[PDB]
Amino acid sequence: LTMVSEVQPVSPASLDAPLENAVEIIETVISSLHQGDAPLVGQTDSGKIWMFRYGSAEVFVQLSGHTEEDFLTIWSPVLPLPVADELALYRKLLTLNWLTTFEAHFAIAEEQVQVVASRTLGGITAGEISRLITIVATLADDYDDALRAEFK
Amino acid sequence: SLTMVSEVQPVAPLENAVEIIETVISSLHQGDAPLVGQTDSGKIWMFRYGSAEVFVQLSGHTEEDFLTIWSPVLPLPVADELALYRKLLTLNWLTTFEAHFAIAEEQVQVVASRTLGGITAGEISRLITIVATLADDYDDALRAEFK
Repeated sequence: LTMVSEVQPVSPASLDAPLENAVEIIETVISSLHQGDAPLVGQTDSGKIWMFRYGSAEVFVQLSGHTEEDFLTIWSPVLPLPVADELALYRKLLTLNWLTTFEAHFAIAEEQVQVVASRTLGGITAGEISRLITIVATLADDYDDALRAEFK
Repeated sequence: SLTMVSEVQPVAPLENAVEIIETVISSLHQGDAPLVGQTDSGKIWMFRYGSAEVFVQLSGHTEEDFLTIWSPVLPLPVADELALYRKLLTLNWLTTFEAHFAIAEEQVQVVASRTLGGITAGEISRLITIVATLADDYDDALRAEFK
């Protein structure tokens, strides 16, 4: 009497894709990266958004949707303005913006200096999502204190 | 430091990296043929887009290596540096996309830099276009307002 233990040993895996599943990825990434209160989550007219703490900084992650034309934006305010010597500040931020900040960079918004990285979702991978959130967070944690000590 | 300078011949996103960049640059460039060369920090490319000269660099072929796309848009010094730097750091907020403004070698640069991990042909074409069009748009605008 013939027997077949596994009628279907393997099968085409229905694989979660990084584009359609950027959410679950952002979540497991923040789950391990955060060093603070349970991260918060909300909805903006521009999409889903997460808030967490890394070191001394507050980091924001926003996913406006799951199509290639959509954006993944990560930022963290590092220094409140104005400041006594804005020229010496702005020139430093812009000099640092040369390779040193990698995929992220310094900018000005909402009366504050922000560390930010923004990109389209086309061709995005889990490794890249993990990398961008980490870069913005580590840069933000390293420079918020250094910048205050020097311009306050 | 430049070397092996030559012109781009119009011919696995990590293996065809060089062929991909050259294909993108060939379709994008205007005017003289795009150039290619060796640098001690990696392989480099040079082409014209509008009024700007755009540069590209591939420092290697591994996942941790870099792709840097940049272009000079305004020579420094300038009269109102405070007003300029403020404007640049303000456009740096979302408006410049994956790219952004910086300062390097006494000149204002438009640049986008990233790691090769997970990179696709599509992203390479987009980053280069983004820097190229941002540079062509602002070098004139910035010269007018500050030079």
